Amino acid sequence: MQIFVKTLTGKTITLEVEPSDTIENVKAKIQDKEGIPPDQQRLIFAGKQLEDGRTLSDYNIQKESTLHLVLRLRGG
Repeated sequence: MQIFVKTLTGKTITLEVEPSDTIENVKAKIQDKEGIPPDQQRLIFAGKQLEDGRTLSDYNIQKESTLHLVLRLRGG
């Protein structure tokens, strides 16, 4: 599967994750292809904070995922 992520610039970044991943590795997956650390990469899904040790089959998304990334105050 892939999902969107709104962040940075480049008409939304596309993000190859399956409906079985763990948010620990997804936060990784994104932060790694975004060339950024977890100390700024901030995983949300649908207005929910995530638990890292949680499976994608519970958080349950396809396309509508668009988990988006927010930073401010932290980082500098």
